[PDB]
Amino acid sequence: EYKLVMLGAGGVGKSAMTMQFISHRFPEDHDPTIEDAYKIRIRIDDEPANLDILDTAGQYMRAGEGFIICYSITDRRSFHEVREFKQLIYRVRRTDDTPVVLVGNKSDLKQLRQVTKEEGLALAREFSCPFFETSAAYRYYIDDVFHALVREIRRK
Ligand SMILES: Nc1nc2c(ncn2[C@@H]2O[C@H](COP(=O)(O)OP(=O)(O)O)[C@@H](O)[C@H]2O)c(=O)[nH]1
Ligand SMILES: [Mg+2]
Repeated sequence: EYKLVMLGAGGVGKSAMTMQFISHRFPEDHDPTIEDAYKIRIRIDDEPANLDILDTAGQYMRAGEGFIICYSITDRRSFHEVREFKQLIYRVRRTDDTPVVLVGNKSDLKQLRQVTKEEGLALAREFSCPFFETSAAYRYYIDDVFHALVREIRRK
């Protein structure tokens, strides 16, 4: 039983992601102030588990064992902001190497990318971190992210 925290600028898809993950549903635009927390049972490689995800609105962060930091490939400011999210996990859980998974959401808005995939991969080498592009819109790559976060909780 593992508690994970989604971190990210407003509007990048933390919510659409968490909900595509937990119940295979996209919310087109969801009350943005609602920081939800969603307990679910899943099965990871199988060795199967329970995760309590805090979906943040961009202090249950003392107790958080894992972070998904999220940006939108369409929004460089969101991406630069992953670096403030970074030094928050550190001021808080307190080292240089918490379990962390870096994600660029909205990969489906490819005509509108302001952020390259090698940029994301290079921020991920900073954290030493797995890195993913997802589209929550189309549930693309969404399981992989949460399952990799789980494998860094347990590899640490
Ligand atoms: N095209 C597209 N839109 C998305 C995706 N994920 C989220 N959105 C849209 O982006 C907005 C914010 O989603 P949301 O999950 O609520 O962002 P949050 O503020 O991080 O929690 C809404 O207008 C969503 O429909 C995506 O993968 N693709
Ligand atoms: Mg939200």
